[PDB]
Amino acid sequence: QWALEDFEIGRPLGKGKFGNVYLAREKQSKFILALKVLFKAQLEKAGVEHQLRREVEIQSHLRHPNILRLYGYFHDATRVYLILEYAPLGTVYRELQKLSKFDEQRTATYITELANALSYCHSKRVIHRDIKPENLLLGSAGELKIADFGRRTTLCGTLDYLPPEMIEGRMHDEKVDLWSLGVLCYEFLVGKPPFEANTYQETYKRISRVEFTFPDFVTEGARDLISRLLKHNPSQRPMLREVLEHPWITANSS
Ligand SMILES: CCOC(=O)c1[nH]cc2c1NC1=C(C(=O)CCC1)[C@H]2c1cccc(Oc2nc3ccccc3[nH]2)c1
Repeated sequence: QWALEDFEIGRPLGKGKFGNVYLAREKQSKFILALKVLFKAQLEKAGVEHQLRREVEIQSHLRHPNILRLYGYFHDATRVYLILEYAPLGTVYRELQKLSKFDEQRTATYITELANALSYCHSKRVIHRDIKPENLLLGSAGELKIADFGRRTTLCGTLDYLPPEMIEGRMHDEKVDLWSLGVLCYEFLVGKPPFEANTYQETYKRISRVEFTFPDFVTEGARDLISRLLKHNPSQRPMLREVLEHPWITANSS
């Protein structure tokens, strides 16, 4: 059981849908973490309480170096407190906007970390994680952290990242995460997702048909990987272990 008096509150880190996030320190260990404050009055005016309990339960159960850690939680009369991992280096999205695109070494490393995290998630029956750059955080050593918990969107999800099977109303499984990995790998190397278009309808047709092109700088190895991940038929997409064994990955991942 934790209490607010167990932590030293620092500067605000951001704004949440239902409160604020603060940099904090556990008084005893002097460990730096993030403390997310959620207002009950706001959580109530949305009827998300049962949803919060579910998301919290998922996160708490997931223990991997490439997944944002939820250390614990507690609450008082008016607020709900989530004791979260602090990622000092911010979002991968922010880094991507700053650099515009990532080199092969950085990309292959990020993909490796994501593949490991996703492989662990799968082993725990956790699938279809929104791994878009904005949901990816960075540790002190620049290690990637999935932070999916809590840009064009259907009811199915993030448009630019939806696989053919989903958009086409068909059945899907964990292979949706391999498609996501291909879209992310492309976006890391290029700076934009592969099926971006003017209209919702155009994007849909682009995805459905798997219509995308590679800029001249994208190497043979990267094209091989992306092309294998972005297969229309889910069964033709490689397994996460095959991603980690891919020669482009073994050559460029640090
Ligand atoms: C770079 C410095 O920042 C951090 O290290 C850091 N660590 C955790 C968070 C964060 N920054 C921000 C968060 C926000 O939500 C708003 C914007 C800023 C929050 C956050 C962001 C993403 C995933 C999160 O993780 C979770 N958010 C939850 C909400 C409900 C239930 C369980 C949750 N787990 C939490």
